[PDB]
Amino acid sequence: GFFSFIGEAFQGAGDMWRAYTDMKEAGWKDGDKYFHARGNYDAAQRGPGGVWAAEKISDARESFQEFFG
Amino acid sequence: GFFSFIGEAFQGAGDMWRAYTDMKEAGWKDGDKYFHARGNYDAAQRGPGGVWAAEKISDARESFQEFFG
Amino acid sequence: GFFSFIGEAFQGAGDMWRAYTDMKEAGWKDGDKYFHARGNYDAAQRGPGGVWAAEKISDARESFQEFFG
Amino acid sequence: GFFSFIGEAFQGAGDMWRAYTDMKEAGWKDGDKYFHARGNYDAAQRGPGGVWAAEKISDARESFQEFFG
Amino acid sequence: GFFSFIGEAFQGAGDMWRAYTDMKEAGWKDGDKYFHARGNYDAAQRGPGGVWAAEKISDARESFQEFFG
Amino acid sequence: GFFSFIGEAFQGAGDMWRAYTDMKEAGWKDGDKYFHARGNYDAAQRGPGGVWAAEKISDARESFQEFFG
Amino acid sequence: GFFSFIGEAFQGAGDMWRAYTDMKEAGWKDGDKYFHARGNYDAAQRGPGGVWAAEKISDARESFQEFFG
Amino acid sequence: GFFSFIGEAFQGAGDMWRAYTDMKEAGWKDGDKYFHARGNYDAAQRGPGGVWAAEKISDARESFQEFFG
Amino acid sequence: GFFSFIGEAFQGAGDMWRAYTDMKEAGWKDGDKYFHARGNYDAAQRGPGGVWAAEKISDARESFQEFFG
Amino acid sequence: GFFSFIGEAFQGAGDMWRAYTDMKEAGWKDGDKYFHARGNYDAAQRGPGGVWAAEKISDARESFQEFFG
Amino acid sequence: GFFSFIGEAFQGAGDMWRAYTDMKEAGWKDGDKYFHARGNYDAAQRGPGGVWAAEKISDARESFQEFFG
Amino acid sequence: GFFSFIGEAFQGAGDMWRAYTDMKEAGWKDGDKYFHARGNYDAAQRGPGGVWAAEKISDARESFQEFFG
Amino acid sequence: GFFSFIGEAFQGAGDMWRAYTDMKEAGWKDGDKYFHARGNYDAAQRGPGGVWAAEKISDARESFQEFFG
Amino acid sequence: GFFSFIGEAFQGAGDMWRAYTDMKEAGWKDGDKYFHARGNYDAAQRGPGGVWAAEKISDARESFQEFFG
Amino acid sequence: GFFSFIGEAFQGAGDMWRAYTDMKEAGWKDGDKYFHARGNYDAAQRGPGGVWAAEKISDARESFQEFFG
Amino acid sequence: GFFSFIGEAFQGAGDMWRAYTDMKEAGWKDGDKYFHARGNYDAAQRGPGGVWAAEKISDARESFQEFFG
Amino acid sequence: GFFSFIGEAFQGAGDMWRAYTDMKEAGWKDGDKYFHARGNYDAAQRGPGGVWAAEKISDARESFQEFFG
Amino acid sequence: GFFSFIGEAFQGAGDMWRAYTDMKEAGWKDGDKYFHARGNYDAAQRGPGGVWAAEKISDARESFQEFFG
Repeated sequence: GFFSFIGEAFQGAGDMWRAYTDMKEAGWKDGDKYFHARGNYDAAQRGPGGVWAAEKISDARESFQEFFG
Repeated sequence: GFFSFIGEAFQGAGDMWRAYTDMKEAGWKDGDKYFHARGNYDAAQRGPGGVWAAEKISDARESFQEFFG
Repeated sequence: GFFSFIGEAFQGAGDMWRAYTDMKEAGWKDGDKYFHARGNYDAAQRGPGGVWAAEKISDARESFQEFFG
Repeated sequence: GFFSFIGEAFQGAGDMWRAYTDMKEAGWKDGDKYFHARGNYDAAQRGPGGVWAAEKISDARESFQEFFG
Repeated sequence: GFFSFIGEAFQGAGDMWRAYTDMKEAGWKDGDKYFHARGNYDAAQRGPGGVWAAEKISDARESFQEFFG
Repeated sequence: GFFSFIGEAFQGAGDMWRAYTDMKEAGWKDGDKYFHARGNYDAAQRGPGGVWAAEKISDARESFQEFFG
Repeated sequence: GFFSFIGEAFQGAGDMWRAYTDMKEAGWKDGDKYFHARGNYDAAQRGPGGVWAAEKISDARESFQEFFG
Repeated sequence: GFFSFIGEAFQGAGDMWRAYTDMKEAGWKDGDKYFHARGNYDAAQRGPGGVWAAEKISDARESFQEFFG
Repeated sequence: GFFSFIGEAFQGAGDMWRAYTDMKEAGWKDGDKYFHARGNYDAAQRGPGGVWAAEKISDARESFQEFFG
Repeated sequence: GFFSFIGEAFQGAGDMWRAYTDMKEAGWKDGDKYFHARGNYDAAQRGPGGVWAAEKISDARESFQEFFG
Repeated sequence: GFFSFIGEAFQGAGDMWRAYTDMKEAGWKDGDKYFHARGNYDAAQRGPGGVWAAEKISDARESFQEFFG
Repeated sequence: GFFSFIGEAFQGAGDMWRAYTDMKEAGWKDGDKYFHARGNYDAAQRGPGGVWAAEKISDARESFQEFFG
Repeated sequence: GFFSFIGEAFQGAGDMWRAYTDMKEAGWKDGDKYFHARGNYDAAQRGPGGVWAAEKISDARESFQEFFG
Repeated sequence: GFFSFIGEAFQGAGDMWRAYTDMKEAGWKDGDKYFHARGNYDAAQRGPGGVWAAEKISDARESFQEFFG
Repeated sequence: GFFSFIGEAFQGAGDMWRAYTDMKEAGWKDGDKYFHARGNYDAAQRGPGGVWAAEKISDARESFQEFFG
Repeated sequence: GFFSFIGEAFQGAGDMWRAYTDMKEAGWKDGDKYFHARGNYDAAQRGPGGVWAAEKISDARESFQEFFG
Repeated sequence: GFFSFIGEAFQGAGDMWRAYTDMKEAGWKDGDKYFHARGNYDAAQRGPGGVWAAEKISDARESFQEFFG
Repeated sequence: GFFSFIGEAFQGAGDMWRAYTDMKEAGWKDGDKYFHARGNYDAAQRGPGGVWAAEKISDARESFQEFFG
């Protein structure tokens, strides 16, 4: 099994990027969540990029190349 | 089993990047979560990049290359 | 089993990067979490980069190279 | 089993980078957590880099190279 | 078993980098945690670098090289 | 078993880098934790570097090299 | 740039399987060659086979098999 | 740049399997060659086989097999 | 740049399997070669086999097998 | 840059398996070569085998096997 | 840069397996060579085998095996 | 740069297995060579075997095995 | 190859009358050349003469004569 | 190879009359060359003469004569 | 190889009349060369003469004569 | 190899009349060369003469004569 | 190898008439060379003469004569 | 090897007429050389003469004669 959580350039309150497995006879309660923003500038940004998501990669040659300037 | 949590350039309150496994007869309670922002500048940023996520990578040659300037 | 938590350039209150395994007859309570920001500049930043996440990497040649200037 | 927690360039209150395993008949309580920021500059930053996360790396040749200028 | 906690360039209050294993009939209480910042400059920073996290590395040749200028 | 805690360039209050193992019939209480900063400059910094974390390294040749200038 | 010479189940006299390269200001003579056979039985024989000649073979998968039953 | 010479199950007299290179201001003579066979039985024989000649073979997987039953 | 000479199950007189290189101002002669066979039984024989000739072989996996039953 | 000479199950007279290099102002002669066989039984024989000739072999895995039953 | 000479199960007279290098202002002669066989039984024999010739072999894993049953 | 000479199960007269190097202003002669066999039984024999010739072998793991049952 | 370089009454910096033959895998560089001449009288002078270039001159009778005066 | 370098009444810096033969894997560099001439009289002078270049001159009778005066 | 370097009445700095043969894996450098001439009379002078370059001169009768005066 | 270096009435700094043969794995350097000439009379002078370059001169009769006066 | 270095009426600094043969794994350096000439009369002078360069001179009759006066 | 170094009427600093043969694993250095000449008359002078360079001179009759006066 493969579990991968990735996060970048974000504003959150709570409860994020959670993994629960192999459980029995459990129980849980979560809390209220409030987000309040006033007068904020130049926030929550990421620059250019690429995203690749896969299970198997086999015999990659001269690939997955990225160039900027 | 593979569990990978990654975080960069973020503003949070709580409860993030959590892994629970192999549990029995458990119980839990979480708390309220508040996020308040006023008058903030140049926040929560990441620059250019790339993301690769996979289980198996086999025989990679001259690849996964990144260039900036 | 492989568990990897990574964090960089962040502002948080609590409860982050948690791993719970192999448990029985347990119980727990968490606390409220507040985040308050006013008048803050040039915060929560990371520069250019790359992210690679995987389980197995086999026979990598002239790869996973990064260049800046 | 492999457990790896890494943190860099962050501002936190508490409860971070926690590992609990092989437990029975346990119980615990956590405390409230407050984060307050006013008038702060040039905070919570990391420069360019790369991140690699994996379980097995086999026969790596002329790879995982990083250059800056 | 392998447990590795690493921290650099951070401002915290408490409860960080904790490992609990092989426990029975235990119980514990944690305390409230407050973080307060006003008028602070050039704080919580790390320079360029790289991060590698893995379980096994086998036959690495001319790799994991980093250059700066 | 391998337990490794590393810390550099940080400002903390308490309760950090803790390892508890092989316990029975134990109990403990922790104290409140406060962090207060006003008017501080050029604090909590680390320069360029690299991080490698692993369990086994086998037959490394001309690798794990770092150069600065 | 290679020279391959393979011979099986032949009846010869001489002057066979020559590779001459990088000759300058040379000179020579080869004599005479007599072959005489009288009354021979069941000679110069080979069984079944598969013959392959090439310069470059890439990424072959589940191929070049021979079965005899 | 190599020279391979392979011979099996041959009846010869001489002057076979020569590799001459980098010769200058040379000179020579080879005599005469007589082959005479009378009344021979069951000579010069080889069984089944597979023959492969090449310069470069890359990333071969589950190939070049021979089965005899 | 190598020279390989392999011979099995041959009846010869002489002047075989020569590798001459880097010759200058040389000179020579080779005599005569007589082969005579009368009444021979069951000579010059080899069994089944697989023959491979090459210069470079890379990353071979589960290949070049021979089975005899 | 090497020279390999291998011989098995041969009936010869002489003048075989020569490697001459780096010769200057040389000179020579080789005599005559007589081969005579009468009434020989069951000579010059080899059993099954697999023959491989190469210069470079890299990262071979589970290969070059011979089975006889 | 080496010279390998291997011989098994041969009937010869002489003048075999020579390696001459770095010769200057040389000179020589080799006599005559007679081979005579009459009435010989069951000579010049070798059993099954696998033959390998190479210059460089790298990172071989679970290979070059011989089984006889 | 070495010279290896190996011989087993041969019937010879003489003039075998010579390694001459670094010769200057030399000169010589070799006589004649007679081989005579009449009525010999069951001579010049070797059993099964595996033959390997090389210059460099690196990082061999679980290989070059011989089994006889 | 015949090479006849002949020079009379000439002035140069360098790189004159060069003969390169039978070269391999060789590289070379020739620096820059300056020729400065000022205030010089009666330079680079050859008297009268005849010039002959040929390969084969057979049965020349009373020919190729130069009568001065 | 025949090389005849001949020079009379010449002025140079260097790099003249060079003959390179039978070279391999060789590299070389030739520095820069300066030739400065000022205020010089009666330089680089050769009297009268005839020039002959050939290879074969057979049965020359009363030829190739130079009568001065 | 025949090399005839001949020089008469010449002025130089260096690097003249060089013959290189039969070289391998060799590298070399030649420094820079300066030739400065000022205020000099009657330099680099050769009287009259004839020049002969050849290889074979057969049955020369009363030829190749130089009669001065 | 025949080498005839001949020099008459010449002025130099160095590096003249050099013959290199049969070299391996050798490297060398030649420093820089200066030739400064000022105020000099009657230098580098050779009287009259004839020049002969050849290899074979057969049955020369009353030839190759120089009659001065 | 025959080497004839001959020099008459010459002026130099050094590095003249050198013969290197049959060298291996050798390295060398030659320092810089200065040749300064001022105010000198009647230098580097050779009278009349003839020059002969050859290899084989057979049956010379009344030839190769120099009659002065 | 035959070496004939001959010198007449010459002026030098050093490094003249050197013959190196059959050397291995040797390294050497030659210092710098200065040649300064001022105010000198009648130097480096040789009278008339003939020059002969050869290898084989057979049946010379009344030849190679120099008649002065």
